[PDB]
Amino acid sequence: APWWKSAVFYQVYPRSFKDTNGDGIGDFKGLTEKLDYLKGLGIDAIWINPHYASPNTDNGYDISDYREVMKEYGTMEDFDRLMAELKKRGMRLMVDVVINHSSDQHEWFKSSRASKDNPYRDYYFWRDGKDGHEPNNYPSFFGGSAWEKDPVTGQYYLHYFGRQQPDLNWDTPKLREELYAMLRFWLDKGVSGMRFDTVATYSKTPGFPDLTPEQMKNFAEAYTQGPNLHRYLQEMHEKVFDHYDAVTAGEIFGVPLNQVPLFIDSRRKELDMAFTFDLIRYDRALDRWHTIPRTLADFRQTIDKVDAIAGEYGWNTFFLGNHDNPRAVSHFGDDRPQWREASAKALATVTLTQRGTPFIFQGDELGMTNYPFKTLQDFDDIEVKGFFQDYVETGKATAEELLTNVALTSRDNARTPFQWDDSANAGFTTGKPWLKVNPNYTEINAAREIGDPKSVYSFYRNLISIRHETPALSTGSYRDIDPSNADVYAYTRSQDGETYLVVVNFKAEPRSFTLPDGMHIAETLIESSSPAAPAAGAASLELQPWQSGIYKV
Ligand SMILES: [Ca+2]
Repeated sequence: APWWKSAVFYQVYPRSFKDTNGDGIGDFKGLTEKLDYLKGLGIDAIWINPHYASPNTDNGYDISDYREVMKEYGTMEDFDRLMAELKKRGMRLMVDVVINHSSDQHEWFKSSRASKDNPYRDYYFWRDGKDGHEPNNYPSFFGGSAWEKDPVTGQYYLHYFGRQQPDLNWDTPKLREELYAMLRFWLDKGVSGMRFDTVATYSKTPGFPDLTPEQMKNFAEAYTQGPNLHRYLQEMHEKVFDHYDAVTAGEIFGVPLNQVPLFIDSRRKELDMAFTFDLIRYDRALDRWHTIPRTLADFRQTIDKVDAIAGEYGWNTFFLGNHDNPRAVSHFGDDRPQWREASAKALATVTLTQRGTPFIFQGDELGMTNYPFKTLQDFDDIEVKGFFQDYVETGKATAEELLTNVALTSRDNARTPFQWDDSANAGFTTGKPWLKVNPNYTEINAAREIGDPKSVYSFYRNLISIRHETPALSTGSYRDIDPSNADVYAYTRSQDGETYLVVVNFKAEPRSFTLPDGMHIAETLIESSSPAAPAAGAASLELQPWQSGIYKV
């Protein structure tokens, strides 16, 4: 089995990880100086968010030069040094690949917009307006229409996201070749992995017809139904990945779960791993800034479906948080002071016992929570500016209604600076951080976590050790004991005769769990919030609030 199936990944959002020059923005030197921390945690590989030249209208995801490093993060030498220091520790690097769109400051686009006959014109999507308005009714994720009129030619260019993020035209052969040459440029450096940002929106619908009112409510799904999508992915694998030894993972956003196997089935030669969002958005409204209450039943049934989708030839990633979602403990657990540590450990047990490649987002091993936003001005996220444009200036909602709701969902919840210690600005920076540090850093910080064997960090470290020492916990089969149960999450991991039982109580009350008839406890690997391990040969468990545990049966 390939190294990535048993690897434990850590996601670094460099902007908010570690600053080393007091500009308030994290950088490469900051990450490099903190590799010993990540290695000590047990991390095998790191996925870093976009590190290329960018005007930062979407914090790295608007790339103006694919072959240069972002000025804020450092120089190419700093990148090479990061690579070298990762290799010295036997750690691998996964970089972010953003080729659904570029920055509008990219030289391709500057030339593209000059004229219709320009050699780079078809590097992007240019269209005439319709009936005195946009070419069609396409909305943008980041506000308003997905079409922006350029007075230079008088046509509209396409942007699923920010207006300064024009979509690249995958239908143009020379554009694809330029992207393939770009990928080689990073893979030649020894990059071990590539994460493909919104990989399913590469193919655009011919003719650009209007979206039906039904498609309007869920436009993200319509943008994933291009007819040439898998053709392009298969070609990219042929021209690039077939000649290297890097692992590929796709941010498969907007895609209906039934279409996922088309992306990750190894026989299809497209992608190796999938980032699905059925689980992480299982309690999010279609407008993306409201929360809809769910139960553990929904939680586990969603997981069960995603697992079945992987089948025998596909492979899933697993994560409870990233740079685009609220904090895991706040989202899936209970971040209240008396339950924060207990539930964070429970969620840790879940994360590192799933069938797939687990990804740990920075800060979650500390039990970092959502930020207490007080005003809309506390948000940096362009997406929130888009919500204000679409819902507040239109009179659909008040500023207070946006604030109250978006606080629970905003991407900025996960973008507050990593909390290293209790010094000024949690040891993230000596200057003023680009985004405010959570005031709870005095109680939640790496320095206190590391020195405490009962901390969230220590539990994370121990779990990573256990998963590494237990093959079944990674590539073993997955089976939910009772998908209808909304109190206690329980499942088994089995491989080569060895069967392991995971039991996680999601209630803040005592609960009792009964093993399947014929199953008995043979050994207790680890437990959180447990006063006593079960006796050898037990057929049931008495669980404390938010108690998690791994058992061999
Ligand atoms: Ca800096």
